[PDB]
Order: sequence, then structure tokens, then C-alpha cells
Amino acid sequence: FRTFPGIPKWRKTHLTYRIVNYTPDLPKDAVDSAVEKALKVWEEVTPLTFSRLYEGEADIMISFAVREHGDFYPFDGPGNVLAHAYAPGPGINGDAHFDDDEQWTKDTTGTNLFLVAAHEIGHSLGLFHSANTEALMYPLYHSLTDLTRFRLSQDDINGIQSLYGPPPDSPET
Amino acid sequence: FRTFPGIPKWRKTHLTYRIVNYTPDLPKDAVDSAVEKALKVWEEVTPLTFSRLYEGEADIMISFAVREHGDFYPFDGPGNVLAHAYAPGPGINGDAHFDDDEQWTKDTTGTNLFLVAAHEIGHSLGLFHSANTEALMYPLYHSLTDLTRFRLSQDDINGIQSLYGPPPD
Ligand SMILES: CC(C)C[C@H](C(=O)NO)N(Cc1ccccc1)[P@](C)(=O)c1ccccc1
Ligand SMILES: [Ca+2]
Ligand SMILES: [Ca+2]
Ligand SMILES: [Ca+2]
Ligand SMILES: [Ca+2]
Ligand SMILES: [Ca+2]
Ligand SMILES: [Ca+2]
Ligand SMILES: [Zn+2]
Ligand SMILES: [Zn+2]
Ligand SMILES: [Zn+2]
Ligand SMILES: [Zn+2]
Repeated sequence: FRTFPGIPKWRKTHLTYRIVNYTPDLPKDAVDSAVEKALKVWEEVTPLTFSRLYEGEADIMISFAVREHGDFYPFDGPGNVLAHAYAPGPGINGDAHFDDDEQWTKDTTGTNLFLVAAHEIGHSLGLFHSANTEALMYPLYHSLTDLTRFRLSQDDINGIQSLYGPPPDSPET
Repeated sequence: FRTFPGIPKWRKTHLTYRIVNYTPDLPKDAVDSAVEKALKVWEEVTPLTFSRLYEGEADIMISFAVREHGDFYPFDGPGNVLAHAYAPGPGINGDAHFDDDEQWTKDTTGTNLFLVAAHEIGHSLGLFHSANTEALMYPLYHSLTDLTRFRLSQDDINGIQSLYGPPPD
């Protein structure tokens, strides 16, 4: 596991998120659900909790975007980069943009929104790409078939807990 | 060495323990000894002292369990998770649970109770997992030669003394 230079992490254990816009690919309910589940995989293993804002600035601003969209890094169209998120800090930092030139899906027939969102919220919380092949934070999105079998690898757990630690209600093996 | 978030520790030097139940794998004298030797490895390097209770709520409640027991974290059958313990605080905190789907032994022929109890009571006192490979608080501590060549690494000593200080002698 790797982190971002300076090890920027949030100071608050409770963060807010806002879903700024919506994709034509999925109905609004499917987007909100995939976002909630993505955050949930990180809450499970840390003292972090997340709430939803519908107006104003939230720590993690989530949006969909194509090509030039108002930040320093434009999207590349269909394929290649599916999404990008920033390390913790004020403002643009901690935000997660998703490339809408991809076909966002609830299952595995295009690009699963939940899988990538989980990988991005990792970035928004302070994890950089991992050198461990089976970690969620490994930079290679691929041919996955079972969302039923989704369990964060030990490397991801060791990485997010080196920043935030395990939940206070959790015993340690 | 690592410490839990918000560095929670016990706000007192004297702690109590209670062995709530016993495992069918071993005689009762060996469970008591394995736990008492496990308490001693930490006492020797800190001003922490312990006392045993046989009724009431003790700081460190010790029991054996299988699958779903008194909490939200069920055990997973033979092997893998051997036991789990909570960080300092009231209630379920500080408590150590042991998986009875493991074969607890007083030697190296199943899951050695002393070695695992020493690690778990580490958690109970405020130590999270260490990156040092020869430290008791390292996840894969289940390799150490537990009685002949067992020695608390300087890393564990550093870790526990950061929280409680060196012996007062
Ligand atoms: C640089 C970064 C935008 C790359 C980005 C990513 O990891 N998002 O956090 N991508 C990696 C990438 C792009 C092009 C060539 C090789 C690898 P992806 C395809 O968007 C990515 C998204 C979700 C899980 C794993 C990877
Ligand atoms: Ca932000
Ligand atoms: Ca793209
Ligand atoms: Ca799209
Ligand atoms: Ca207790
Ligand atoms: Ca087990
Ligand atoms: Ca047993
Ligand atoms: Zn962007
Ligand atoms: Zn990434
Ligand atoms: Zn442990
Ligand atoms: Zn338990």
C-alpha cells in the first residue's frame, strides 16, 4: 500500500459527501446506492462515518464529467481512465469525478460504479495506488464477476487503518 | 509499534481479570497458567499489576467462544481468526475472546493458548498491530518458539511503555 506525499488525511472522523450531478446511464436511485455502498466499505474498517449534503460544500464532492470539466485533469473519452479523485484537504481535495464517456452500471456489463467509487473514495481518504495486485487500490480495473464476493483485501485494510485506525467498536484479532 | 486511534489506554495501573469459562481442550490449571503467564509478560515491563475476580465485571473478561457469541463479530470455524480482543475502556472493552474451534494446547501442537493470550492482552492494554516481524504484536506472531526461546521484543516493550512507562523499579 502507498499513501500520498505528506500523508494528507482528514482531521475529522465524520465527513460529508454530496452527489453534485447525475449520469444518463443509471437511474438516480442506482447512483446513490452505489455511492453509499462505496463509502460503507471504508466505514466498516475505520472510525469514519459519512453523511449526505444536498446543498453547500461537502468534503467529498462527487460528480460525473466528460473531457474538459473545470479541473486540472481532463478525461480521455471512452476507455482508459474511468475516474479520478483527490487526496484529502480543502476545496478541490477529496473530490471524486467519474468519466461519463464510460457506461456506468449496477452490475458488470459495463463499468461498475460501486467498484470504481470504492477505489476513488480510497483516494479521497488518503490512499494512493497499491503495489499489491489484489488490493482494491491496485491501479487496474478488470474482469470481475462477483460483487457478492466483495471483501476489501488485507492490504487496503492495513493502508486505511494506518491513517485512521480500526473502528472503536471493533475487536482486533 | 502501533497504538489504537485516539490512543486509548487505561487510566489506572491496577487492572482486574476474570476467566469466565473454560475450554474442553485443556485442563483448567493450564488455562489459568497460560493466562497468568500472559499477564506477567506485560507486568514485567510496566507498572501494571493484576488481580483475579471470580464474580462481577472485571476490566479484562476472558472467555472461549464459537461462531456467534455475545457480540457483532462471530468467529470463523477452525483456523484463521484464533481470537480477538478489544481496546481499553468500560464494558466489552478490554475483553478477550478465544475461538474454541481451535485446539488450544500448552505446547506447540495446536494453537498455543499462552502465545495468543499474550497477544490478545496486548490489544486489551492498548497496542494495535506492529510492522516488526519478530514482535509479539505482529499479525503472524504464530511462529515464535513460545516458551523456550520466547522473549518480548524491544518493540513490544517500547510500545507498552509509551502508554504506561517502565517498571517503577
Ligand atoms: C491516474 C489515475 C487517474 C488513473 C485511474 C485511477 O486509478 N483512478 O483513481 N485509472 C488507472 C489507469 C488509467 C489509464 C492507464 C493505466 C491505469 P482508472 C482505469 O480510472 C481505475 C479506476 C477504478 C479502479 C482501478 C483503476
Ligand atoms: Ca472537497
Ligand atoms: Ca475514459
Ligand atoms: Ca455515460
Ligand atoms: Ca471489560
Ligand atoms: Ca477460527
Ligand atoms: Ca477447542
Ligand atoms: Zn476531474
Ligand atoms: Zn486510482
Ligand atoms: Zn492481533
Ligand atoms: Zn467476541
